[PDB]
Formats: sequence, C-alpha cells, structure tokens
Amino acid sequence: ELENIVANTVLLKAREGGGGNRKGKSKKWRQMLQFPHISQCEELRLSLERDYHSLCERQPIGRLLFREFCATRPELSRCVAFLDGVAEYEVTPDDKRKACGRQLTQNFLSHTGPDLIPEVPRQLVTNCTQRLEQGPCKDLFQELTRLTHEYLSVAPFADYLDSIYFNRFLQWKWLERQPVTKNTFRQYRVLGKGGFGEVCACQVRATGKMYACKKLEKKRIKKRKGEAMALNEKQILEKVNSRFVVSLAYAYETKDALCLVLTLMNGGDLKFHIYHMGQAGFPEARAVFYAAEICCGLEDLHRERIVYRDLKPENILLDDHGHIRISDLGLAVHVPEGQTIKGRVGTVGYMAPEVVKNERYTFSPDWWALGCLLYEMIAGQSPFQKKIKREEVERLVKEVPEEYSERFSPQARSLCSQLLCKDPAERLGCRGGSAREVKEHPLFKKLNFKRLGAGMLEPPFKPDPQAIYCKDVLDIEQFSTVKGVELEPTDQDFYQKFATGSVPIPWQNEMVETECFQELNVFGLDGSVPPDLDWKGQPPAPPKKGLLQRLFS
Ligand SMILES: NC(=O)c1cn([C@@H]2O[C@H](CO)[C@@H](O)[C@H]2O)c2ncnc(N)c12
Repeated sequence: ELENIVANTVLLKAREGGGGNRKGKSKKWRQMLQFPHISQCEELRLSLERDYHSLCERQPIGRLLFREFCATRPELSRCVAFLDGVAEYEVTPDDKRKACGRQLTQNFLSHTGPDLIPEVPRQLVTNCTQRLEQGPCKDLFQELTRLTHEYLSVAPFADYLDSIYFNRFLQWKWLERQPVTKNTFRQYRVLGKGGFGEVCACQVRATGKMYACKKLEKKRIKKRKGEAMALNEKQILEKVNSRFVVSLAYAYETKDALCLVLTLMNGGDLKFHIYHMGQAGFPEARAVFYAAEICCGLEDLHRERIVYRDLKPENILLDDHGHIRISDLGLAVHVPEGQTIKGRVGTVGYMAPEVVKNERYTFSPDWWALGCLLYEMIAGQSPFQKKIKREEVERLVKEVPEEYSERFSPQARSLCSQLLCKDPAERLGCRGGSAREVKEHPLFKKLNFKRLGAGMLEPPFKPDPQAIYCKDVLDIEQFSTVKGVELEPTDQDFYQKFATGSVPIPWQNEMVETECFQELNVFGLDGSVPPDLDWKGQPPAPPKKGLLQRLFS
C-alpha cells in the first residue's frame, strides 16, 4: 500500500503547481508550441469560412486577436470599449445600474466629442437619455449594440482578415489542428471505473493544464456494441458550451482505447459526498443549491434539444470551488423539434415511469431524476432502493407514492413531490413552462437564478483542495479483460470518425488560461533593443553612450 500513498501525493502535487515557475509545463514547451511557417497556413486559410461570428466572437483567441487588432485604430478601440461597457451594464445589479449606466451615456455619447460610428442617427441618441433616467431596462442599448456589431462585421472585419493579426490567428489555428496523441499528455492515478474503461487524471505536457481522461476500451466497445454510445457522448460534449456540463477538450485514440479529455472536477462526485462523507445526506440549504445548479444544467441541455436520461449522483461532479457539472452523456440524445422518442434506457432507480413503461417522450425523464436526486440528497437514501431486484423497484416506482422522513421542510416536500409526479403531462417542468416553472418553485426563494447561471453565487461548501474525494487505487473494481475478439477494418473507419482531435473553443481557452497565448503570441519585444554595433561591427550615428562607458571606465 505504498502505491496508494504514492499516486495520491503525485496527483496532489500536479494539482498544487507542477515544478516551480513553469506551472506544470514541460521544460521544452516552447518547442512543442512553435508556430509554423506562413506558407504552412494557406491550405488552412482557404478552409476557414469568413464568418464574423465564428472568427471574432465564438473563438476566444480569435476574439482576442480581433480586439488586439482594434486597439491599433481609435475609432475601433472605442467601439470595443463601448460593447464592453454594455455587457457589464446588463449584468450590473438594479441599485448600481443607473449610476453605471450614466457613465457610459456620458462617455460614449457626448454630443461635443467625436462620433461613435461614422453614421449615427441623432433620434436614436435622444431616446436613450430619455428612456434611461426613468426606467433603466436590460435591453436599453440593444439599438446601439446591434448597429455597432453591424459596423464591425463589415469593413473592420475585412481589414482585420487582411492584416497581420489574422496571419497570427491562422498560425494559432494551425497548432490546434495538429494531431493529438498519447504523447500530448501525462497520465496519473485512475479516479473511477466507467462503463467501458478507466477514468484518470491527466495533464497537457505543453501547457500544464489538468484534465480528466475518460478511457473507453476498444474491445469492450465492440463486445457490447456501444459504438453509438461512444460517438454520441463525444459529438454531444463537443457541441455543448455550458457552465454546468463537463466540457470536452480533446478526442484521440490509443492501441487499447478511445479517450475523451474532460474538465477535471477535483471535488469529486455527489455519490461520494452523500454516502462516504460523514452522516448521510446534506443540510437543506446545500441540497437545494445543487438542485438549482443541476436544474440550470438541464435547462442548458434541453435548450439545445438534448435529453440527458442518466442524472444520478455518480454523474454529477464538483469543481475546485464547489460548483457542479453534469457528466457521462453516453445515454443522452437529441430530440428533433415537434417529435418524440422512445427508449427504455437509464439507471434502475432513476428512470421515470414512462421510460420504464416503454412509452414515447421528450424531456420529462430528466425532471423526474432531478426529483429523485433532490430527494436522495435530503433523505440520505434512494427513494426506491440493502439489495433489491429489478422488477420490485420498477413496481415501486410505477405505483407506490414516495415515503418521506422528517428532514424535509414544508416546501422541500412539494417540489420533490411535483417532480416525482408519476403523470408526465402533469409533472413539474413538463406542463409547458420548461425550467422556468421549476425555477419559480418557492423552495428557491433565496437564489437569484440570473446570477447563479453566471456563476456569481457562492456555494455553501468549498472543498478542501488538499483532499482527494474518491477511493484509493487498489480499492477499485477491474472487470475481466476478456479475450476472443479481433479488431477489424470496419472498426478503423469508426475510430476515424471518433478521433477528431482538439475541440476549438476549449482548446483555445486552455492556451489563454495557461498564459501560453500571451507569452507566445506577443511579438516585437524580445531581442529588439537596437544593437550597439551595426552588421560590420561599427557603431551607429551617433554611438550608444552605454557602450562608450563600458568600453573605457
Ligand atoms: N467522466 C467524468 O466526467 C468523470 C468521472 N469521474 C470519476 O469516475 C466516476 C465515473 O462516474 C465518477 O464517480 C468520478 O469519481 C470524474 N472525476 C473527476 N472529474 C471528472 N470529469 C470525472
């Protein structure tokens, strides 16, 4: 049991700060992130669609590079400042808002000073001054915002595309397109057993950022014919850019497995925190908070027409600051507009009635599971689970109503009840309010949801950073690595479909978070001090005074 203590101390060190000044970065990272030749970018230039929204808004490095570009020209720079102001303004609370709102009005709409855009209609200016002072609303400046973006997205965009800044962007992009492999990362101790493989911590060598690596063993996939499940979780996480769903940064392959590299949630899973963390369950305030986050998560997925179908403690995880994110989306699936889907899938205990009955549905099942979970967090026990068998529990779900203890408050009961209403058409969330009607339950008196979704609300429990919230290494399952299955050409075509490489938005973020972008992107400072002697070894006209003093006394 040296192995246990070893692996644990390693991981915690990586989580601490790698090896000194370089924050986990390999000593040869600059080499690893060496830009390519400009000629090496043309093929790529052509590939990239000229899309304002993609190149200047969605893609953080791309956005930075544009912003940086706009700094070179004051008429632009000031636009960017304006948009910045409004984005802040819109998230500034009621009492402080008008105070903040005037500063903008006075700065960017002074009728004596220079114009904001080349053609700003005067009538549109007077309206704001008026509309503001009486009732400062959230969509106050939408008129100007819209015009500003319409301005930038045409000429300044074109001018940028045709500037050095874009050449830089192309290079940055070239790097993200470079193939990802085993060798990109450092591996650490495993943190769990998935359906199809291990799930261990890991680190990007070049950048030192920590990720979780969900391994899916190539063989175990073919045996269980879970090709759909694997590609599905990928394609889904690839698309979802939610604050409450583990984001995917890389998809690659090895000899033995396909990997998904995912946000690393150091606070561990809610299953651990409910059971193996002192007395079972959480206080009300706490249980509620998570239910509210998990709710926002579901809102996020649903809004992208995705039903999750596997909410449960195992698959909710906690981050460094004690916030949560949904995970394991193998069972998730898209729900086309105006349609319904049937699929008897999930975990025994958390599948709602209509799923168990093998009926058609849209999003009902998730709101059920939120109920189950919100129950389980207060109660300290699954509402339908000592070992029991499958058929018994399903009966328990389909017919018997839930059984409460006295930990539940008055309103705490009603919510779980309404979520565990067995009639899906009458269930909370499914009546025709979506998340809104669940958010509006009085149990969430105290939480401003607008803020929670912006991650501005502090949770009631910050994890201990020095703690590792899961089992030790040898105290973990390991199913029979079954032989009797050869990998064949048909599988290679699929692996090609899966092993995409680095996910743009996350990847780009990684570089900015690890100061790799700033450190490497900038150009003109290093080795720029105009030199003491010209090429032929003679001083300039006139010579540098610091050399003369150094050459004599
Ligand atoms: N796929 C994932 O997102 C993760 C799975 N685990 C662990 O592996 C188990 C598999 O559900 C969980 O209970 C966690 O202990 C994780 N641990 C930390 N961060 C993550 N992103 C995951």
